[PDB]
Amino acid sequence: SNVHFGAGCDSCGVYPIIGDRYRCKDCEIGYDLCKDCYETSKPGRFQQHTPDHRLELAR
Ligand SMILES: [Zn+2]
Ligand SMILES: [Zn+2]
Repeated sequence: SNVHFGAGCDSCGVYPIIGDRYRCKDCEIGYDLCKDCYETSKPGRFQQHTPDHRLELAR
């Protein structure tokens, strides 16, 4: 299993993210989503992270 030690999902709060992790390119603090949240975010927006922000798979 792919376990992203150190990273939690800023939509649902799962920590660590297991499986795919999407990491915000624009976000300083940092902003991460799990696969389930990324394939539906949320209140998932606030702060520094706007819907204008793009995320990419963490590799
Ligand atoms: Zn999530
Ligand atoms: Zn962001």
